[PDB]
Amino acid sequence: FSCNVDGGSSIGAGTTSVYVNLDPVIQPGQNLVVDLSQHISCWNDYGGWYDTDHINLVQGSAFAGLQSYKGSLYWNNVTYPFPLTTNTNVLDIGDKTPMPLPLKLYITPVGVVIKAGEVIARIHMYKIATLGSGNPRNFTWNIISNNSVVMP
Ligand SMILES: CC(=O)N[C@@H]1[C@@H](O[C@@H]2O[C@H](CO)[C@H](O)[C@H](O)[C@H]2O)[C@@H](O)[C@@H](CO)O[C@@H]1O
Repeated sequence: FSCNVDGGSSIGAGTTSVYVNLDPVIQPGQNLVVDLSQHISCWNDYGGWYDTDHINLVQGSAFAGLQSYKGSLYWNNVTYPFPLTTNTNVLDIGDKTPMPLPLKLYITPVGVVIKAGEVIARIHMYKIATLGSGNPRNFTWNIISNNSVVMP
């Protein structure tokens, strides 16, 4: 199983930083959206559903540093409160075609709300396949804004 970020080189496990551009001004009660489906893609390394990969997001994925913030996480058509207090539903990947991860993060903050370059969220993703032991792998996506976000 492989992933990549903005068409970079392939990733088998571990922590990767994911840089997003955000709206530089937000208002109280307004909701900030981070669409990760534009950035991260994954695929089956053999194709044909021969050794199918099963991926989900993991309990304990949270805001970093922004722990008082409210949020939601959209994953594979379902909305979960964020931070994740349970694992998400499983996405099956069997083709050698990069599939955008169907993942969005909704943030309600509660001056500068997000600093450029600071980790905003740490999202734990788990993979296991079908044959042998399934060769389980853990990925952490460190979500980071290219610009500060301010609220009047
Ligand atoms: C047996 C092995 O290590 N194979 C490598 C591939 O990994 C596997 O891929 C399948 C389908 O994605 C499944 O996830 C297995 O659990 C996993 O072992 C893959 O890493 C490729 C990359 O070119 O190299 C070997 O084929």
